[PDB]
Amino acid sequence: EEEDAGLVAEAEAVAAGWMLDFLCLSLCRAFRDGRSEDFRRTRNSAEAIIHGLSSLTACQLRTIYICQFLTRIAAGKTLDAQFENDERITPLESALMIWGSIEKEHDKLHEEIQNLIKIQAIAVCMENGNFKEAEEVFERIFHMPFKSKLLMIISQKDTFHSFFQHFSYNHMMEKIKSYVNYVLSEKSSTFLMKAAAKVVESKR
Amino acid sequence: EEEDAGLVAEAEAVAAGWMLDFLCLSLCRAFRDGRSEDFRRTRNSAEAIIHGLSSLTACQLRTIYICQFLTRIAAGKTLDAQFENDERITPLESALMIWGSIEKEHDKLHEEIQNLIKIQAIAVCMENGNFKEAEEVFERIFHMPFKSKLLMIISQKDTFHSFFQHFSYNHMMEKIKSYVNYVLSEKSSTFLMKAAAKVVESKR
Ligand SMILES: COc1cc(COc2ccc(S(=O)(=O)O)c3ccccc23)cc(OC)c1
Ligand SMILES: COc1cc(COc2ccc(S(=O)(=O)O)c3ccccc23)cc(OC)c1
Ligand SMILES: [Ca+2]
Ligand SMILES: [Ca+2]
Repeated sequence: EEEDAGLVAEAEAVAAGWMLDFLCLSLCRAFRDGRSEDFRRTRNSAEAIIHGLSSLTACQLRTIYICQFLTRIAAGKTLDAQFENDERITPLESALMIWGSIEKEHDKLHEEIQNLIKIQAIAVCMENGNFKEAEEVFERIFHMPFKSKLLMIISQKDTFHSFFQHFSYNHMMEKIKSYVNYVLSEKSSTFLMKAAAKVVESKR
Repeated sequence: EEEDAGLVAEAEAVAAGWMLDFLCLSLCRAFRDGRSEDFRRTRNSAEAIIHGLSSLTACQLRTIYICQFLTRIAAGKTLDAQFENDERITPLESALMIWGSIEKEHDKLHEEIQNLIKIQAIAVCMENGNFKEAEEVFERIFHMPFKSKLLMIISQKDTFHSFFQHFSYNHMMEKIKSYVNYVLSEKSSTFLMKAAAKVVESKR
C-alpha cells in the first residue's frame, strides 16, 4: 500500500508542469505589456516552482530558457547583477549565451535580436562610463566592418554615439517583444490558462 | 478592445487560486509525512504565489492561516526565527496566535493542540537554557493549577522535567498531524489535484 504515495508524487509532478507552463505565459505577457512589477513577482513564482521539480521535458527546458532570457534582458541596464558563476559576465552577455543555446529556428528575427543584444551589451557599458569594461565585453563577444565600428566608438569614449541611437535599447526591446508575441500565441492553449479562461467566459 | 487584458487578469486570478489550494494541500501532506525539504520548497512556492494575488476569499484566507501555522510549528525549536513585527515573540507563541484566530470548530482536539503548544512554548526555552525568556513567554501566554506547575518548573530551572516528557514535542506534533489529516481529506478534491490524479490514473 506504499503505491499511493508514489501516485501522489506523480500527480504533484503533473500539477507542477502545468503551473510552470502557466507562469511562463504570464511572465512573457508581463514583459510584452511593460508590467515591470508583475514580471518581478511572476519571476519569483516561476523560480520557486522550478526548484520543486525534478524531471523536465525538452519543451519545459526551452520554456525555462526563454524565461531566463527575458529576465536578463529586463536586467540589461543593471550592471550590478551577476547572472553567471563568472562574475565578469554582464546581464546582456548572459542573455546572448541563452539566445544562442535555445533550440529554436534561426530566422532573420533571431539574428536581428542577437545583433541588437551585442551592440547594447557594449553601449550600456559606455553609458555608465565603464569604458574599460566595454572593451572587455567587446573582446568576449567579438561581421568584420560592424566589429571595427564598435571598437572605434569604445576607443573614442563617445558614449552618446549616433550608432547606438540607430540600434537602440528601445529597438532591441521592440524586436524582443515581437518574438514574445509568437511565444504567447503558442502557450495560450496550455491547460491552466485554457481552463481558467473557460471559467471567466462561463461567468460572462 | 481593452476588455481582453481584463479577461486575462481575471483568468490569471482564477489560476492563482487553484495553484494556492494545490500548494496548501502539498504543504499539509509534506508536514504529515515528515518530508522537511519538500515542506521548505513548497512553503517558498506558496509565499510567492500569494504575493501575486490581490483578492482572497474567506476559505483562501483560512487556508493561508493553516499554512502559516504549520510553518511556525515546524520552526518551533528555531528560537532565532522572528515571525512577528514584535521581535520578542517566539515561533510557538506565533503559531498559538494563528491557532486562536482561524475560523474553525473549537473541539476537544483544538484545545488539546492549543494546550500542547503553550507547554512547549516554555519547554523549548527551558531546553536551550533561556530561563528568563521562558518566564517572559509564560507571562505573555498565561487553567489555574496548570499555570502554577509551569511557573514552579521555570523557577526551579529544571529544563529536563517529567511534565515536559508527558506533554512532549512529539505529542504536540502527532496531535497536529491528526488535524492535518482532516484538512488533507477536505482539500484532496481541489481542482488541480483532481485533474492531476486523473492524468496519472489514465496512464495506469
Ligand atoms: C534550467 O533552468 C533552471 C532554472 C532554475 C531556477 O529557475 C530560475 C533561476 C534563475 C532565473 S534568473 O534568470 O536568474 O532570474 C530564472 C528566471 C526565470 C525563471 C526561472 C529562473 C534553476 C536551475 O538550476 C539550478 C535551472
Ligand atoms: C494572510 O496571509 C498572508 C500571506 C503572505 C505571504 O505568504 C506567507 C508569508 C509568510 C509565511 S511564514 O509563515 O512566515 O513563513 C507563509 C507561510 C506559508 C504560506 C504563506 C506564507 C503575506 C501576507 O501579508 C503580507 C499575508
Ligand atoms: Ca558590474
Ligand atoms: Ca531568540
